[PDB]
Amino acid sequence: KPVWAPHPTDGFQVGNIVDIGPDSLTIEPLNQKGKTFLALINQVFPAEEDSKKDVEDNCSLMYLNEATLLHNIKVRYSKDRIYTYVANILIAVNPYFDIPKIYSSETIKSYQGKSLGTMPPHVFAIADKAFRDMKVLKLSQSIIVSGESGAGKTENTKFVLRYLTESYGTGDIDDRIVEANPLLEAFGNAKTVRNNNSSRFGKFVEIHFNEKSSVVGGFVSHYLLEKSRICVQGKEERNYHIFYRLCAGASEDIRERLHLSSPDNFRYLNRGCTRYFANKETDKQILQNRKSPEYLKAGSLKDPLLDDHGDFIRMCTAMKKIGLDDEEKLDLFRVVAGVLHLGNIDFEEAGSTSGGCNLKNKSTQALEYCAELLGLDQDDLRVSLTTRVMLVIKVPLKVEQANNARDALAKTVYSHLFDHVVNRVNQCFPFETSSYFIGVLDIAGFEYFEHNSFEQFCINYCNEKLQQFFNERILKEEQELYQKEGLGVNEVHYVDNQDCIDLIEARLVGILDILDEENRLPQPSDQHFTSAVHQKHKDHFRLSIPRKSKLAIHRNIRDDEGFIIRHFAGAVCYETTQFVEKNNDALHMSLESLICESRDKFIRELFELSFISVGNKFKTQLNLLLDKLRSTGASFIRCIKPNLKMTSHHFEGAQILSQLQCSGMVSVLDLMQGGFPSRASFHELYNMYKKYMPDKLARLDPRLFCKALFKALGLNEIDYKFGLTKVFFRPGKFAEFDQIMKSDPDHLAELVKRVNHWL
Ligand SMILES: Nc1ncnc2c1ncn2[C@@H]1O[C@H](COP(=O)(O)OP(=O)(O)O)[C@@H](O)[C@H]1O
Ligand code: VO4
Ligand SMILES: [Mg+2]
Repeated sequence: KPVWAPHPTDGFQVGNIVDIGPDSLTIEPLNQKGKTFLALINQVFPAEEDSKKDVEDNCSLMYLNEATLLHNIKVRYSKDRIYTYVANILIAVNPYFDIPKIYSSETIKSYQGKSLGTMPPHVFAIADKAFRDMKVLKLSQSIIVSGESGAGKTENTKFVLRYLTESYGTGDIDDRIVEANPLLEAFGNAKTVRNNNSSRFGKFVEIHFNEKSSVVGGFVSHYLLEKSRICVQGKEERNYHIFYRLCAGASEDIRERLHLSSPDNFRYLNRGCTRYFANKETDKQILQNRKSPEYLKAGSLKDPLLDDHGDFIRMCTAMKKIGLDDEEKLDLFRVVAGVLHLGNIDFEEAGSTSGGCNLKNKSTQALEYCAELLGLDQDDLRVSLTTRVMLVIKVPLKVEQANNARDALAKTVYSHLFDHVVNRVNQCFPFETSSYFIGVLDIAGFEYFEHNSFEQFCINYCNEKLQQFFNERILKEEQELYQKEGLGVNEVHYVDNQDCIDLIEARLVGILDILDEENRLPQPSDQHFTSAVHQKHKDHFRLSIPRKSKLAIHRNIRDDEGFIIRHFAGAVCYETTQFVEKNNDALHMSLESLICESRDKFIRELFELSFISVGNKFKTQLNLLLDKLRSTGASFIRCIKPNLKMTSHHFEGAQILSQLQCSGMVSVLDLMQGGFPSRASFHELYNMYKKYMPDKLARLDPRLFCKALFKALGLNEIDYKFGLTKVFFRPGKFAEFDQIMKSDPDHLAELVKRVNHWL
């Protein structure tokens, strides 16, 4: 009988064991009567007998191992079924094209009120299950969407919000919650090499409900907008979409008023890719004077979803749908164009004269446009960017320092604009009180590149905490409940990642605190910071020096120029240059005073050793989020990126297997095969049917009424198990378990009626 054996790029391959030896197996790959190869015994797995079949729940497999899990998800993917369960946890493999109709209004309605198992695996079923648990358990809910960059977290987050608003919404508040997202994507999403539409901030979106489970409003929390991208990008990346939507789609009147032109004309865009997303037809809708030479030569960027011209139109519709007037819209655009012009203010050395620098003569217009759009005096701005009062005098800044002042001001203005946008979105659906919420979490996903800096460190830190919460809720607490209730479920061990979080966040000697301490030294040094990190974490399993990397490009990074963190999702080598200055969130007073005293009302509203730790601010925000998550029932969607090329129909087995392992899903499948995802207490069950019980039943102890109710309901006893205080149901029995929990008086009387008859 055929088995699964290792394969370097497919993960596993199918063959037959043809001989066995001391500590190995000899495998003959299917249809290769010649060749054999050797495999360790613990690396060969039994395979499903039918290789073309799939099951909707991986718990239903004959053999439950990492190789069968991989293959089952693959067979489904090959048939455009991107969703599969492991009990009540959803696995979602990015298709990288739009599969027709699977998100239609019709499909939405078909999922309404259905139990897990009675419809195909779908994100819609996860959302419905959260709404039902909310209602029945009287308990706010959270849906955690996880995965690496480009796995599909954001698309799925939008499917959940759409499902919930369409299904349980009022029937104009809905739409508003949905249209908020494309609006925030404009300001906080950008092309990176992993994702054409990468989220460069984390979000938690809360749909709030009253006592009768009707939507009363929403609330969007936002976490750590990436700042450095505002000013510079790698050549295959872009700044936030809004810059290119505006350049591509603005009317000529708007382009004139804001002095826009093709993206190559702005420093804050032109180190990056200056090409638009467009297809053959949308290209023709963009005026020639918006196109860069790079665009004219190389043509447009292709994407199934993004279209800068078409996305500008949609973003303006979305603004009008949530209630921004044309004045608010133009204000947003003006500040955006002001940031652009700000970045064109360039500096040349003037050491022999002032000892500092002057503006380059060519930057004259930029200074003018910037000052006009930001309502500042040209001279005030000139002076704030080229000089600074210090300790007493007023000293001329060097060229490098003026650049930093220019960029720090640009980062803060744009950051405050983004903050204003998110707040404006919460204003479009406020509420004074609510009973529960369903929150959906969508973070920036695990990412690494040839060069990794502070941005990737913060982002991967946030993925680390999330994975830990999954471990806590699913692998730890679940096993603690089985034990506490005496179920004798075989313990499953796993590698935990709390040590990685400690390395980062522990008091005084965590990376975040060591970095903070560096910012407060007289001579802050990235090198000094990094040495201290290595020194205080000797032999720590999650830390290494860069030269131990598996990649050659890292071989020449000195010990004090970076470190490797061994994240749950994999080793990442960070280069520490700029960590110190990137960790400071504080804007110097001169620049703050400059922008707070703008002539423009709107800009004033943006703003209502100086050092504010970005790292510890972020930590504090995430711990509060986690406290909120712990106070809820949690559902999990694990997104999987099938390949490194953004193509459809290219399942990379080894890449996918690696993510199934790192996400803990192989461990979960192991625990679940003999676990009990559904349960409720004997007493609460009894107490709920009590008032409908004739005396013959009421007299039974709670436990024995349950046995009667289950036996009357045709329920087989392989399918459940009585613990100390709770009864537990196995995977595949969600429908049967939901019928038992149904609290509808007609339903309760009907089941009691069935028990009476059964006696
Ligand atoms: N279910 C899906 N259907 C169609 N396209 C998808 C789906 N999920 C992801 N994609 C594509 O993959 C890209 C990346 O998805 P996204 O949700 O932005 O990833 P993440 O947020 O996890 O980094 C999307 O912009 C879209 O093109
Ligand atoms: O590419 V992502 O939206 O995980 O940041
Ligand atoms: Mg996203």
